[PDB]
Amino acid sequence: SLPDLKIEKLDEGVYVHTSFEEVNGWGVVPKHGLVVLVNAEAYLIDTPFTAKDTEKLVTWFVERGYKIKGSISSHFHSDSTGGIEWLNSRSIPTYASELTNELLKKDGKVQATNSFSGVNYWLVKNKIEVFYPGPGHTPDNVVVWLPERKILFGGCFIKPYGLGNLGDANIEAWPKSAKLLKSKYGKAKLVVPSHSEVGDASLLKLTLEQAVKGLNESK
Ligand SMILES: O=C(O)[C@H]1CS[C@@H]2CS[C@@H](CS)N12
Ligand SMILES: O=C(O)[C@H]1CS[C@@H]2CS[C@@H](CS)N12
Ligand SMILES: [Zn+2]
Ligand SMILES: [Zn+2]
Repeated sequence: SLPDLKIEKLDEGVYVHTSFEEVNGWGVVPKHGLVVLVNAEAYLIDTPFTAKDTEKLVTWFVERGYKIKGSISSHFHSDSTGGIEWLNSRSIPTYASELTNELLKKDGKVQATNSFSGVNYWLVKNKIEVFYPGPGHTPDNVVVWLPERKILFGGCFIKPYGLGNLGDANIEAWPKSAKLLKSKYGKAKLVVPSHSEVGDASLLKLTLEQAVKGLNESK
Protein backbone atom coordinates (compact mmCIF):
# COMPACT_ATOMS: atom_id res chain seq x y z
CA SER A 1 0.00 0.00 0.00
CA LEU A 2 0.95 3.70 -0.30
CA PRO A 3 3.09 5.52 2.29
CA ASP A 4 1.21 7.59 4.88
CA LEU A 5 1.16 11.39 4.72
CA LYS A 6 4.43 12.77 6.18
CA ILE A 7 4.83 16.10 8.01
CA GLU A 8 8.37 17.37 8.74
CA LYS A 9 9.75 20.60 10.13
CA LEU A 10 11.92 22.37 7.57
CA ASP A 11 12.53 25.65 9.33
CA GLU A 12 10.96 27.91 11.95
CA GLY A 13 7.23 28.11 11.24
CA VAL A 14 7.69 26.10 8.04
CA TYR A 15 6.75 22.43 7.51
CA VAL A 16 6.93 20.13 4.50
CA HIS A 17 3.98 17.81 3.82
CA THR A 18 4.60 14.80 1.59
CA SER A 19 1.81 12.70 0.15
CA PHE A 20 1.93 9.74 -2.20
CA GLU A 21 -0.09 8.62 -5.13
CA GLU A 22 0.11 5.77 -7.63
CA VAL A 23 0.17 7.36 -11.06
CA ASN A 24 -0.13 5.36 -14.28
CA GLY A 25 3.20 5.11 -16.02
CA TRP A 26 5.00 6.77 -13.13
CA GLY A 27 4.63 4.35 -10.25
CA VAL A 28 4.55 5.87 -6.78
CA VAL A 29 4.90 9.64 -6.95
CA PRO A 30 5.86 11.68 -3.89
CA LYS A 31 4.46 15.25 -3.71
CA HIS A 32 5.85 17.95 -1.42
CA GLY A 33 4.00 21.03 -0.30
CA LEU A 34 4.47 23.31 2.69
CA VAL A 35 2.49 24.38 5.69
CA VAL A 36 3.46 27.91 6.65
CA LEU A 37 2.82 29.25 10.14
CA VAL A 38 2.27 32.96 10.69
CA ASN A 39 1.72 33.61 14.36
CA ALA A 40 -0.97 31.09 15.28
CA GLU A 41 -2.34 30.84 11.75
CA ALA A 42 -1.51 28.15 9.16
CA TYR A 43 -1.36 28.37 5.36
CA LEU A 44 -1.38 25.36 3.03
CA ILE A 45 1.01 25.72 0.11
CA ASP A 46 -0.46 23.16 -2.26
CA THR A 47 -2.88 20.50 -1.08
CA PRO A 48 -2.04 16.77 -0.90
CA PHE A 49 -3.30 14.60 -3.78
CA THR A 50 -6.46 13.57 -1.94
CA ALA A 51 -9.23 14.86 0.33
CA LYS A 52 -8.18 12.15 2.82
CA ASP A 53 -4.61 13.43 3.15
CA THR A 54 -5.79 17.05 3.12
CA GLU A 55 -8.09 16.29 6.04
CA LYS A 56 -5.26 14.56 7.91
CA LEU A 57 -2.93 17.49 7.24
CA VAL A 58 -5.52 19.97 8.50
CA THR A 59 -6.43 18.03 11.67
CA TRP A 60 -2.72 17.65 12.55
CA PHE A 61 -2.26 21.42 12.66
CA VAL A 62 -5.71 22.13 14.15
CA GLU A 63 -5.04 19.63 17.00
CA ARG A 64 -1.89 21.63 17.70
CA GLY A 65 -3.68 24.97 17.94
CA TYR A 66 -3.35 26.41 14.43
CA LYS A 67 -6.23 27.96 12.56
CA ILE A 68 -6.15 27.13 8.85
CA LYS A 69 -6.51 30.54 7.25
CA GLY A 70 -6.12 29.30 3.70
CA SER A 71 -4.50 27.23 0.99
CA ILE A 72 -2.91 28.28 -2.26
CA SER A 73 -2.42 25.98 -5.24
CA SER A 74 0.69 26.48 -7.38
CA HIS A 75 -0.88 25.03 -10.55
CA PHE A 76 -3.99 23.11 -11.67
CA HIS A 77 -2.77 19.44 -11.57
CA SER A 78 -4.46 17.41 -8.85
CA ASP A 79 -1.09 17.01 -7.07
CA SER A 80 -1.58 20.70 -6.05
CA THR A 81 -5.37 21.08 -6.04
CA GLY A 82 -6.64 17.63 -4.98
CA GLY A 83 -7.85 18.89 -1.61
CA ILE A 84 -9.60 22.11 -2.73
CA GLU A 85 -13.09 20.55 -2.92
CA TRP A 86 -12.69 19.20 0.64
CA LEU A 87 -11.34 22.56 1.94
CA ASN A 88 -14.24 24.43 0.33
CA SER A 89 -16.71 22.07 2.03
CA ARG A 90 -15.12 23.13 5.33
CA SER A 91 -15.28 26.82 4.48
CA ILE A 92 -11.52 27.07 4.46
CA PRO A 93 -10.61 29.78 1.89
CA THR A 94 -8.86 28.39 -1.20
CA TYR A 95 -6.61 30.45 -3.55
CA ALA A 96 -5.39 29.93 -7.09
CA SER A 97 -4.47 32.22 -9.96
CA GLU A 98 -7.18 33.21 -12.39
CA LEU A 99 -5.58 31.02 -15.03
CA THR A 100 -5.33 28.06 -12.65
CA ASN A 101 -9.04 28.44 -11.91
CA GLU A 102 -9.90 28.69 -15.61
CA LEU A 103 -7.95 25.47 -16.19
CA LEU A 104 -9.71 23.72 -13.28
CA LYS A 105 -13.04 24.91 -14.76
CA LYS A 106 -12.12 23.72 -18.27
CA ASP A 107 -11.31 20.24 -16.87
CA GLY A 108 -14.60 20.12 -14.92
CA LYS A 109 -12.80 20.29 -11.56
CA VAL A 110 -13.65 22.27 -8.43
CA GLN A 111 -12.17 25.76 -8.42
CA ALA A 112 -10.59 27.72 -5.57
CA THR A 113 -12.93 30.26 -4.03
CA ASN A 114 -10.36 33.10 -4.38
CA SER A 115 -8.35 34.08 -7.44
CA PHE A 116 -5.52 36.50 -8.15
CA SER A 117 -3.97 37.69 -11.38
CA GLY A 118 -0.70 39.45 -12.14
CA VAL A 119 2.95 38.67 -11.73
CA ASN A 120 3.12 39.21 -7.99
CA TYR A 121 0.63 38.67 -5.22
CA TRP A 122 0.87 38.72 -1.45
CA LEU A 123 -1.14 35.89 0.08
CA VAL A 124 0.08 37.38 3.38
CA LYS A 125 1.77 40.77 3.17
CA ASN A 126 5.52 40.56 3.88
CA LYS A 127 5.23 36.85 4.74
CA ILE A 128 3.91 34.76 1.80
CA GLU A 129 4.45 36.01 -1.74
CA VAL A 130 3.27 34.41 -4.99
CA PHE A 131 5.19 34.82 -8.21
CA TYR A 132 4.47 33.95 -11.81
CA PRO A 133 7.73 33.30 -13.76
CA GLY A 134 5.96 32.39 -17.02
CA PRO A 135 4.97 29.12 -18.61
CA GLY A 136 7.09 26.07 -17.80
CA HIS A 137 5.79 22.78 -16.39
CA THR A 138 2.27 24.19 -17.12
CA PRO A 139 1.03 27.54 -18.45
CA ASP A 140 -0.16 28.51 -14.97
CA ASN A 141 2.68 27.43 -12.66
CA VAL A 142 3.46 29.89 -9.87
CA VAL A 143 6.02 29.77 -7.08
CA VAL A 144 5.73 30.79 -3.45
CA TRP A 145 8.33 32.89 -1.62
CA LEU A 146 8.87 33.24 2.13
CA PRO A 147 11.06 36.37 2.53
CA GLU A 148 11.59 35.99 6.32
CA ARG A 149 13.10 32.52 5.86
CA LYS A 150 14.40 32.96 2.33
CA ILE A 151 12.57 29.76 1.34
CA LEU A 152 11.27 29.23 -2.19
CA PHE A 153 8.57 26.67 -2.97
CA GLY A 154 9.11 25.96 -6.66
CA GLY A 155 6.61 23.14 -7.06
CA CYS A 156 6.54 21.27 -10.36
CA PHE A 157 8.41 24.07 -12.12
CA ILE A 158 11.62 23.01 -10.35
CA LYS A 159 12.98 19.96 -12.16
CA PRO A 160 16.74 19.52 -11.53
CA TYR A 161 17.09 15.93 -12.84
CA GLY A 162 14.84 16.12 -15.91
CA LEU A 163 11.58 17.85 -16.87
CA GLY A 164 9.17 15.00 -16.09
CA ASN A 165 5.68 14.94 -17.63
CA LEU A 166 5.47 17.32 -20.60
CA GLY A 167 1.74 16.86 -21.28
CA ASP A 168 0.85 20.45 -20.38
CA ALA A 169 4.33 21.96 -20.50
CA ASN A 170 5.49 24.85 -22.63
CA ILE A 171 8.95 23.69 -23.63
CA GLU A 172 9.48 26.82 -25.75
CA ALA A 173 8.98 29.16 -22.80
CA TRP A 174 10.45 27.23 -19.84
CA PRO A 175 14.08 28.33 -20.35
CA LYS A 176 13.05 31.96 -20.36
CA SER A 177 10.74 31.51 -17.32
CA ALA A 178 13.41 29.57 -15.39
CA LYS A 179 15.91 32.27 -16.21
CA LEU A 180 13.54 34.84 -14.77
CA LEU A 181 13.06 32.64 -11.70
CA LYS A 182 16.82 32.31 -11.18
CA SER A 183 17.39 36.07 -11.25
CA LYS A 184 14.62 36.92 -8.80
CA TYR A 185 15.42 34.25 -6.19
CA GLY A 186 19.10 33.46 -6.76
CA LYS A 187 19.62 34.21 -3.07
CA ALA A 188 17.24 31.47 -1.98
CA LYS A 189 18.48 29.67 1.14
CA LEU A 190 16.20 26.69 0.41
CA VAL A 191 14.31 25.59 -2.71
CA VAL A 192 11.49 23.06 -2.33
CA PRO A 193 10.58 21.06 -5.46
CA SER A 194 7.37 19.02 -5.79
CA HIS A 195 8.84 15.61 -6.50
CA SER A 196 12.42 15.63 -5.16
CA GLU A 197 14.46 16.65 -2.13
CA VAL A 198 14.87 20.16 -0.75
CA GLY A 199 18.01 21.76 -2.12
CA ASP A 200 19.52 25.22 -2.33
CA ALA A 201 19.50 27.94 -4.97
CA SER A 202 21.46 25.62 -7.29
CA LEU A 203 18.17 23.86 -8.00
CA LEU A 204 17.29 27.02 -9.93
CA LYS A 205 20.51 26.61 -11.92
CA LEU A 206 19.83 22.94 -12.71
CA THR A 207 16.19 23.68 -13.66
CA LEU A 208 17.39 26.35 -16.07
CA GLU A 209 19.96 23.88 -17.46
CA GLN A 210 17.35 21.09 -17.74
CA ALA A 211 14.90 23.41 -19.46
CA VAL A 212 17.49 24.63 -21.99
CA LYS A 213 18.53 21.03 -22.62
CA GLY A 214 14.90 19.97 -23.11
CA LEU A 215 14.13 22.59 -25.72
CA ASN A 216 17.33 21.78 -27.65
CA GLU A 217 16.65 18.03 -27.44
CA SER A 218 13.18 18.72 -28.83
CA LYS A 219 14.77 20.07 -32.03
O1 LIG B 1 -18.37 24.13 -10.67
C1 LIG B 1 -17.97 23.53 -11.67
O2 LIG B 1 -17.25 24.04 -12.54
C2 LIG B 1 -18.40 21.95 -11.88
C3 LIG B 1 -17.21 21.08 -12.02
S1 LIG B 1 -16.79 20.47 -10.38
C4 LIG B 1 -18.11 21.42 -9.60
C5 LIG B 1 -18.74 20.74 -8.42
S2 LIG B 1 -19.91 19.63 -9.03
C6 LIG B 1 -20.01 20.43 -10.70
C7 LIG B 1 -21.44 20.98 -10.90
S3 LIG B 1 -22.74 19.65 -10.69
N1 LIG B 1 -19.04 21.50 -10.68
O1 LIG C 1 5.45 17.13 -12.05
C1 LIG C 1 5.78 16.47 -13.06
O2 LIG C 1 6.42 16.81 -14.06
C2 LIG C 1 5.30 15.02 -13.09
C3 LIG C 1 6.36 14.14 -12.39
S1 LIG C 1 5.54 13.23 -11.05
C4 LIG C 1 3.83 13.76 -11.59
C5 LIG C 1 3.25 12.75 -12.56
S2 LIG C 1 2.23 13.71 -13.73
C6 LIG C 1 2.83 15.35 -13.04
C7 LIG C 1 1.70 15.89 -12.12
S3 LIG C 1 2.30 17.37 -11.32
N1 LIG C 1 4.02 14.96 -12.35
ZN1 LIG D 1 1.95 19.30 -12.42
ZN1 LIG E 1 4.18 17.41 -10.47
